[PDB]
Amino acid sequence: LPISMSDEGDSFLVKDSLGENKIPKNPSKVVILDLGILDTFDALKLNDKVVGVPAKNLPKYLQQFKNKPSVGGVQQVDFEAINALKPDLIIISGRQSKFYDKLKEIAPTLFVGLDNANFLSSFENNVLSVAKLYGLEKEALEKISDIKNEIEKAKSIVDEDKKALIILTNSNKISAFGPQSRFGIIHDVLGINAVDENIKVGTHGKSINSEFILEKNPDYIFVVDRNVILGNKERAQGILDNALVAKTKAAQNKKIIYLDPEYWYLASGNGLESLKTMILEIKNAVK
Ligand SMILES: O=C(N[C@@H](CO)C(=O)O)c1cccc(O)c1O
Ligand SMILES: O=C(N[C@@H](CO)C(=O)O)c1cccc(O)c1O
Ligand SMILES: [Fe+3]
Repeated sequence: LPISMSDEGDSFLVKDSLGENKIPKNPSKVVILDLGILDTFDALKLNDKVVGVPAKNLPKYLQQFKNKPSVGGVQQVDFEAINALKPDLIIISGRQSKFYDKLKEIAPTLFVGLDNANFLSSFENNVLSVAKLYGLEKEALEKISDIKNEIEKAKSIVDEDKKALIILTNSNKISAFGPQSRFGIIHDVLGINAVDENIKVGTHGKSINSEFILEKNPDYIFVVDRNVILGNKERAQGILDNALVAKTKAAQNKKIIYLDPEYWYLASGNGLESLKTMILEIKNAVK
């Protein structure tokens, strides 16, 4: 399940949860489909190694890669474009696991998935494995260290009594997420208590309504509005403007927090800088 690597010696033999690859050291033509690992290449000064990115889903904080060749979107993967580039490495996360075999035909394909049950250790493993390919472990370890310090700063101001609910909105549907989920970092790493520790659910969450939100009466509601990533004009603010949500402590104290979906939904948690931004976003909403 974690990435492991043996040096031998112009290359690494690399094993991860999807399979095995010989990856050359210092690859010079890397197609990156995980946006977080893309941010990490920037933080490690490896921008020139990147030859393909998913320009259809390129967020505001990664616009320094806007000039790179497109390999489509995180879901709409453009295989002909990837093949045309003749990359020496393709890096993917969970969203492209269904395309593994076709990708691995083109070139070695490294899986940098984030484990929702073990976010930090998978994050470190992902970043260090990538850094190892380039002999950059020292630099990566220093930046991981900074992230851990940001985590400690954020934890330090968390109000132990208060509780949060995490929701996703899509069209007019609300779904809920708790510990060990795709947004679990809020509870599992930053220490914010859940209104319901037992939601323990999947990729697009547990169906709920406003009645459920009032019943839980969260002090904080963290909202990931998926409509923004695609078709509005529906917006979480609209969905949540009703008398049930309005009675809630979160609504009353203006602690309905609209998290930037270009980080939370697109899931750039592998990024040495984007993960920091996400941590500060949570810290600043609760401090
Ligand atoms: O198309 C997507 N998901 C399908 C399942 O909800 C859908 O039909 O919208 C989709 C698009 C961009 C990003 C995603 O994570 C995603 O799941
Ligand atoms: O593969 C995913 N979802 C599929 C729904 O079955 C999809 O491709 O839409 C998927 C995986 C991680 C994160 C996602 O947002 C996501 O949509
Ligand atoms: Fe999705």
